[PDB]
Formats: sequence, structure tokens, C-alpha cells
Amino acid sequence: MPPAVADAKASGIARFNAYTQYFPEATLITQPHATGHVGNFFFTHWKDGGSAALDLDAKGNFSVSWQGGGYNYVGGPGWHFGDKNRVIGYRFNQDSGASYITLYGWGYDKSMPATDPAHLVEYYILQRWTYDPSQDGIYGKTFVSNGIEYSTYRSIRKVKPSINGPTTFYQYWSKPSAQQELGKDHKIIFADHVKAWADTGWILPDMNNFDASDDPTYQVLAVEVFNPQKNGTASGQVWDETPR
Ligand SMILES: O[C@@H]1[C@@H](O)[C@H](O[C@@H]2CO[C@@H](O)[C@H](O)[C@H]2O)OC[C@H]1O
Repeated sequence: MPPAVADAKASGIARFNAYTQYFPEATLITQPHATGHVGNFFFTHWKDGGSAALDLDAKGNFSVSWQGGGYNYVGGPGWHFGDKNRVIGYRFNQDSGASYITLYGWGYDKSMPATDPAHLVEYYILQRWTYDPSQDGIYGKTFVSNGIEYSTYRSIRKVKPSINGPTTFYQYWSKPSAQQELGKDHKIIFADHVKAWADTGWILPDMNNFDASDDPTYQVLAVEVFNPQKNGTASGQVWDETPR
């Protein structure tokens, strides 16, 4: 078995009802809520309605195809856990106009009180977008990572779905000053974004645990659509290029 699959199994990822299985080759995911592995690649896939399909191969090539409608979908491939030193590489090939093409993940500290919205955090490092989340959050700071300027925001989700079920939680955002181009390799140096959030006191709770009720504290390269007004597709390839 691929090593991340073996590691996830040996740490009890099957405890989650929504975790499907290891698929050795490539699979199409269309259900409302699923996680799993295709090859060594973890995936998440979640929507509150509508129709959206994640096609993922064992080399990390993927496509999300969505149908127009009033719903929210987010999904994509990566890792069953966040690592603050990971360097995510990707190339995005096609984008009909997703709401976000974004690094996407969660942290969760079961020992923190749920009255503190920092006990559970959904985080985003946008790369392409047709919805601007700045309007929903407070500004943190601007910084440079891999030669480009990102700006941070913190928003709150009040009684909303999460990896721990309905919860009030913070979202941390990092948005670059320009859309990232298709057809070229890009890097997300995750440590720079973790650092930038921490620089304004926005601490990520633990990103390497299966303590939440519904899903791991995963980290993926995701396509998200909010109320898409047309059918669309978005496709790319993700990998780990962390210096090791
Ligand atoms: O893994 C799933 C999460 O992806 C989901 O989180 C919602 C996804 O859309 C985002 O815009 C929302 O802020 C967030 O509530 O929660 C359920 C979980 O199983």
C-alpha cells in the first residue's frame, strides 16, 4: 500500500463513517460527503446539495465538474493532515470559473473551549477565485511568499457544517494580489501563511489529528463553488514538493 494510506490506516482513519476506502487506481466521487485515498492521495468531497463530481487519479491529476444550481461544494486531493512545513506544488490546467481554487484544510484542538472560535479553524490559501472573501472578514496583514504578495483575513462561521459537525469556528484566509495563471507550476509555501496568520494572533489549532467527529484535519488543493450560475469544470495536478 502507498505510505500515506498505510499511515492513515495505522492511525485509525477508518474511525470516520465518511471515510470510504483506498482506491488503487482512480475513482469518481459524486456522493454528498466522502473522504478516502486514491493512490497515495487523500481526498475530501462535500456539498450541501446540487451535483458535483471529483475525478481523481493515483498521480494527483484531478477534475471537478459542477452543475449550475444553488448549493455549495468543496473538494479535492492532498493529505489526511496538515503539516506546517509542507510546500504544496500544483499546476492548474482549466477553470470555467470556480468560486475558489485554493489550498483548503482544517485545524482542531479538542482541549480548547468551543466558545472560542479558534478551537476549530477552516483555512484557505486562494490561488484563483470568482468570489472575494475579503468582504466577510477582518484584515490581518500583507506579506510576500514565493515572490508574490498575499493578504490575510479572518472571518467567522456561526453554527455551520464542519469536520466536527455544526460549530461556530473561525476561517483564516490568504489571498494573493493577482489571480494565479493556468498552465504554469506554482508553489504554496504553507509555513509562510501559518506564520502570517500567527503574526496577527491567529493561531491554527492542531492540524494532525483524527479527534473531530466527522473528518480528519485534512489539507487539500480544492475547487469550491457557491451557487454556480452555469455548469463548469476545473482541472489540475497537485503534489508535495517539500524540501526533504
Ligand atoms: O469536510 C466537510 C467540510 O468541507 C465542510 O465545511 C464547509 C465547506 O464549505 C465551506 O464554505 C464552509 O465554510 C464549511 O462549513 O463541513 C463538513 C465537513 O464534513
